[PDB]
Amino acid sequence: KVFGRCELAAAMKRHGLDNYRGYSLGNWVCAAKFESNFNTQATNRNTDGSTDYGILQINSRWWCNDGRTPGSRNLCNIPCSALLSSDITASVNCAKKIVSDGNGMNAWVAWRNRCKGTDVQAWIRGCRL
Ligand SMILES: [Cl-]
Ligand SMILES: [Cl-]
Ligand SMILES: [Cl-]
Ligand SMILES: [Cl-]
Ligand SMILES: [Cl-]
Ligand SMILES: [Cl-]
Ligand SMILES: [Cl-]
Ligand code: NA
Repeated sequence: KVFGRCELAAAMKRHGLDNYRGYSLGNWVCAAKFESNFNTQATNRNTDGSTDYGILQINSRWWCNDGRTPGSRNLCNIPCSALLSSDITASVNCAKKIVSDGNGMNAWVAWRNRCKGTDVQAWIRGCRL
């Protein structure tokens, strides 16, 4: 599924991400825009052989099982395919674990390089929330 900006803001708000670990909803929408262009089916292979899955590009080295990342963990206890669903529940639930892990939203490279310290409120401007 390719979400609309406001549609995804609403979905993320409903799943408890607004101000989760102190990050406002615009941070999560910005991260999704630059990681996946709001496409739940996005995948990207890493040089190390791990793969990033779904709207928040969650990596198989730590967070999900794809059966082809040797020596990896599955800290979210999910198949990585669950992260590609039109239903963002599994992505959101795993993102809450990640953002709790110690480096906050710096875990997301696109967030650090393209969202951090910008006017992220612009990402939810005009949305009925
Ligand atoms: Cl947009
Ligand atoms: Cl915001
Ligand atoms: Cl594996
Ligand atoms: Cl594990
Ligand atoms: Cl699995
Ligand atoms: Cl959803
Ligand atoms: Cl933090
Ligand atoms: Na894994």
